[PDB]
Amino acid sequence: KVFGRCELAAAMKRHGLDNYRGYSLGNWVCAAKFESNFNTQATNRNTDGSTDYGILQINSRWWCNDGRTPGSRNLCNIPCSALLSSDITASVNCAKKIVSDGNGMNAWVAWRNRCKGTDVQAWIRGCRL
Ligand code: NA
Repeated sequence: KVFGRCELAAAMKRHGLDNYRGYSLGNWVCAAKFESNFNTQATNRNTDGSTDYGILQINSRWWCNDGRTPGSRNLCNIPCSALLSSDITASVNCAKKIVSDGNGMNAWVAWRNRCKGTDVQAWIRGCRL
């Protein structure tokens, strides 16, 4: 599923991501924009052989099981395929664990490079929330 900007902001808010670990909703929408272009089916293979999955490009090295990332963990206790669902519940629940891990949203290199310190409120401007 390719979400609309305000459609994804509403889904993230409903699942309690708005101001989670102090990150305003526009931070999460900005991260999803540059990670996946709001596409739940987005995948990216990393040089290390891990894979990033879903709207927030969650990586198989730590967070999900894909059966093909040697030495990896599955700290969200999910198959990585769950991160490609039209239902963002698995992505949101796993993102909460990631952002709680110590480095906040710096875990998402695209958030650090393209969202951090920008006017992230523009990502929810005009959304009925
Ligand atoms: Na894994």
